[PDB]
Amino acid sequence: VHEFAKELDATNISIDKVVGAGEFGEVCSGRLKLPSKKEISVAIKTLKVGYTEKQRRDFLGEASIMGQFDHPNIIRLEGVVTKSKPVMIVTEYMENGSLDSFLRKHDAQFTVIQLVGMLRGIASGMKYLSDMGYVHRDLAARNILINSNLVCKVSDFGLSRVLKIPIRWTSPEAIAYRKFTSASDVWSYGIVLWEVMSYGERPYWEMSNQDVIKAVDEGYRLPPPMDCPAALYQLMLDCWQKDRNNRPKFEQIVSILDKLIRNPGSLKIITNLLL
Ligand SMILES: CCCCn1c(-c2c(C)ccc3[nH]ncc23)cn2c3c(=O)[nH]c(=O)n(C)c3nc12
Repeated sequence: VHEFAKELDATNISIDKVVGAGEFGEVCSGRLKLPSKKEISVAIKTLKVGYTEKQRRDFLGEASIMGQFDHPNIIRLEGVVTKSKPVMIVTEYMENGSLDSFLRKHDAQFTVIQLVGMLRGIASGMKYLSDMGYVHRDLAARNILINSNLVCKVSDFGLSRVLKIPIRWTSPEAIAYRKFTSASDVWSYGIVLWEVMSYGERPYWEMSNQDVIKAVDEGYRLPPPMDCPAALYQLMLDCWQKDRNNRPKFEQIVSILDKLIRNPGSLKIITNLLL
């Protein structure tokens, strides 16, 4: 674990607020003093008191993975505290929290270009993740964090693996026989793209799991979010191709969004499951 995660000294960490509760213990905010004396805001995940040895391994397991990525669109690990208690994972602070809950508070309040900027960041981070040989397997708006400048970053590597499961975000073939590839992450990205353009609407609403699985398999797809640019809806559909080999690669997705960011006059054509 200390291969990719530097041990931090607890005296350099101030805790200034309990901000949430994770799968493993509280999540807080605070500050970290770096060796250069610079002070930065950080998110701090704590491991619950009474943790079993297993929980400790899983908890720090996420840090070992996170510590492998250094990219502007992947949550940055600052380090871990293990030589004292509570055990902690320290990451950069994202002032605007989870992307889905953020967008829900701002229904229709952003411009197409702003939403596309968010989406470009996510794709860029996923491009790097897939470049590194990892499948995320849990790519969803709730696992994207957004900072004070609207920069979006991939997080939560709990289910991530080198090359249970959230049914709504998982590709047909991964649901069918656990075929997880980068192309199954591209499927998830398509769902994320839908979440963004829908400002945090839940994928497939409250349909039963059984029906989500069946409908998608039969070729049904989420419908165009209100006022969704045709270009972006078609990108969802491309991400949701039945043949995984026909989905774009994250590199192509980045390229597509980069173009849309340029001529927003592309975005002027505007568009129950669709067959
Ligand atoms: C996907 C989010 C899981 C919990 N987590 C982590 C985090 C931490 C601290 C350690 C490992 C992690 N893996 N993935 C995230 C993560 C950092 N943050 C923040 C945050 O920085 N700002 C905020 O406003 N909120 C709400 C935050 N919530 C978290």
